[PDB]
Amino acid sequence: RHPPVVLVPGDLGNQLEAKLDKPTVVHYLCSKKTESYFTIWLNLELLLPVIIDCWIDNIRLVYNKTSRATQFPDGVDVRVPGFGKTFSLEFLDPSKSSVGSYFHTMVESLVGWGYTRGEDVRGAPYDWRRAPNENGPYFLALREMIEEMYQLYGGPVVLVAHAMGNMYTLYFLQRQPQAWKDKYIRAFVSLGAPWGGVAKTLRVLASGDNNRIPVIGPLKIREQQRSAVSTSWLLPYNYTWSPEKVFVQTPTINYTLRDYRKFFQDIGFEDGWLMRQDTEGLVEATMPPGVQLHCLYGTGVPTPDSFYYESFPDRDPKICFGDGDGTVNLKSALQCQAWQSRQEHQVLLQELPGSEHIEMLANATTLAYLKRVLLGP
Ligand SMILES: *[C@@H]1O[C@H](CO)[C@@H](O)[C@H](O)[C@H]1NC(C)=O
Ligand SMILES: *[C@@H]1O[C@H](CO)[C@@H](O)[C@H](O)[C@H]1NC(C)=O
Ligand SMILES: *[C@@H]1O[C@H](CO)[C@@H](O)[C@H](O)[C@H]1NC(C)=O
Ligand SMILES: *[C@@H]1O[C@H](CO)[C@@H](O)[C@H](O)[C@H]1NC(C)=O
Repeated sequence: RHPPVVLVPGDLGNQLEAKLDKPTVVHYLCSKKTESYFTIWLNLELLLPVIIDCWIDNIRLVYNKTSRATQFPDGVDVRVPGFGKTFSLEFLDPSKSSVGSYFHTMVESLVGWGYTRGEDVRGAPYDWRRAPNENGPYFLALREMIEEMYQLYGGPVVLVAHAMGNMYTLYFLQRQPQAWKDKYIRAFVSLGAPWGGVAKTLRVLASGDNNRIPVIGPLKIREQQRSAVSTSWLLPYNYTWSPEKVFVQTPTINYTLRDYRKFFQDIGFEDGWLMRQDTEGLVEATMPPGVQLHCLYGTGVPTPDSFYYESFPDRDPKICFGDGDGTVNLKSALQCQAWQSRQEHQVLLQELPGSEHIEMLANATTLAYLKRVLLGP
């Protein structure tokens, strides 16, 4: 009898749905109203050039300087479907196209080992545009789901998290009493955790990143990417990187992680600084989760490290690459080492050489490791 499993996805890592009754639109071809919720991520037909402005106008967040919190635009609601199920993390596109295949391979493996979707394997999707401080209801639901699974399946749960989901999970665990964790959590499997931030966030905020949707212009998509609090939350931290490391070079000025205030001024996005101040303290840099932890990190994949702009910030930069999994810098991934001596439960590090950030979820070596955690040797 295997332990129950909860899957926690990363940024862009689950479906999102929206419903509209807007006072105004950015152009005539945008819908003001929808009769039902529709899939806003991932739905390829919404990301065509004509209609991308409509999508941006609906999926952007509004930052309120007074409340220091985000809001949806007027007349837009966004929901997270499939909480407690797996469909919305298995496939990002409900057409089930391979372009959106995310947790599917892993869930198929779990089911082959005797798990049942929605029962002893459940997903914990969330609004990944936000940081954990504005996802309180999610954490309550997660705690309840874990307790339910413990009761139903007769033992403590294994959390398996990918990318930013790891930081969501750490935030959650840092806030639960040790006695609760000792009873209800069997282990935490961390895949590709950006503990110390990722360097590519600088380029995203400055000049946009359209690599996920290449037919769209980077300056257009930048509007949405800046609006997501999670982007500013994952700027490089000084517990991983040197305060003297230059992340952005231009012909006249450098930006290090001690220069974020100037950076946000200079790219014309002052709200980003406020978001960073709101979020930089959320995850305690050094406090370990207090559960058995398996830290899996990819290496040997060129990963954005720093950027040179000939023209700043409205032209794409030249990119300098360092080590990591293609998205998460190796330095960020390695914050676990420090936790080894700071908690009693074991912290196991596992290098995955040549394993790319998303591919690691469907990789046979990753799955073999998970099998050993769940089923024994
Ligand atoms: C910002 O929040 C304050 C207090 O909650 C509220 O008075 C105001 O309506 C908000 N501003 C916007 C533009 O929604
Ligand atoms: C590390 O980061 C924070 C600022 O957000 C601060 O508490 C601490 O003093 C910093 N240390 C530096 C810049 O050396
Ligand atoms: C910016 O970076 C370069 C090193 O790349 C350094 O010489 C220069 O002094 C830095 N800017 C400031 C204000 O120190
Ligand atoms: C899976 O990960 C291993 C290391 O863990 C890596 O060497 C291998 O190339 C990966 N598989 C694929 C298909 O890339």
